[PDB]
Amino acid sequence: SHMYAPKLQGPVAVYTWEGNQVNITCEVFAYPSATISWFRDGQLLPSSNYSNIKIYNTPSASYLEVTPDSENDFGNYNCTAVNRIGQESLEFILVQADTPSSPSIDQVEPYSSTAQVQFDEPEATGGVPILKYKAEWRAVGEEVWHSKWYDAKEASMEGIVTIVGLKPETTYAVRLAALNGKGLGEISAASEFKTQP
Amino acid sequence: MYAPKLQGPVAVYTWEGNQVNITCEVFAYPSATISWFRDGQLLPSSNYSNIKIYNTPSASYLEVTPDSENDFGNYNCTAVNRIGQESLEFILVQADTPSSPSIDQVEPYSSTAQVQFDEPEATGGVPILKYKAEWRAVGEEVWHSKWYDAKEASMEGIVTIVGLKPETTYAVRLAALNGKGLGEISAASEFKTQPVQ
Repeated sequence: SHMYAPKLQGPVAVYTWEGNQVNITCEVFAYPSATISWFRDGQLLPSSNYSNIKIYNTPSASYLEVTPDSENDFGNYNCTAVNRIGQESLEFILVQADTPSSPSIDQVEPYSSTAQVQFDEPEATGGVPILKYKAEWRAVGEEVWHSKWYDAKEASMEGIVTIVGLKPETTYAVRLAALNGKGLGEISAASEFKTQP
Repeated sequence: MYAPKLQGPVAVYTWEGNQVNITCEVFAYPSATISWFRDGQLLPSSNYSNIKIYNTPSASYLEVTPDSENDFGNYNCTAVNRIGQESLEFILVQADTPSSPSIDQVEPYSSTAQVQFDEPEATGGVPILKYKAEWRAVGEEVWHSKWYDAKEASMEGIVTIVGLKPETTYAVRLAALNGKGLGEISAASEFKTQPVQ
């Protein structure tokens, strides 16, 4: 049967935030079967410098499970596979996610004691999924913000969050932020609207 | 706290008897539990010995070894935590062999020729492992052949054929091998070797 040097594939970049496990995928096709080693800065992993790492091997892929603790844990990692015929390496970048960019408020439609805030999702998730939205509102000329959190799926599927407990004939400012696993993102500018009588 | 959010490639490729992992990455707090389904059956099942589940903190992997055409198609990942539930569907695609390479040029010498080609437009979903070239003198019966690791063939998309006779017209054609098997043979390309002196 057909022998060949290992052929590797997997994503270019993998995103996470400090303290959060993520797996880097190294899929391998080789005959005869290959031995897979993971490297960073020339050393086999886990190493002294990169110690927050476990490897999960399966017949079709090796997974490097990395839990970054510091800035230095982000950067390039290498999967190398070796068999009788030769070797191949694939380089991955572990990227530090950002929090999301700001949602944009499109329109606010006030509905006695409530308001429907129509919004556009952040232009950038920061590399990991948006999990929730936070809305904050306050009557114009108050300092204290009221807030409510919304699941990101329900919110994004209609592009609306509904704000509640509003007083009639009152001008409010409302602003919106998106939360991903790393934390809360940039908060939108506040938009003003007035509730009905 | 939020209901689970799930991520992963929609389509996963393999051929009968070959294990592949379907990846379901999960973001949830509190931690979620992933369940897998195939044609309404909750896995693992005595009904499905060709399927193993490999869990890691950040992702569950369904290791499937298709034993028949009936094993391809949809698999569903679901995740549940205290807050809610999410599901993501995957398609396990049966890989094809590669489409045909295309021969662009042959640079002939006297007893050898360099054959330049474009790789198959479609790999069939699993990587190309090797190439097979075949060639035949215009008046002879046998197609001669040679195999090449795609690692070398793929560097320039050039392979060298050898054992040719001078001042002789040949056809050459090429096919690519992947894990599923040997793909479509290219259209033949005509060339003539240089004369002696």
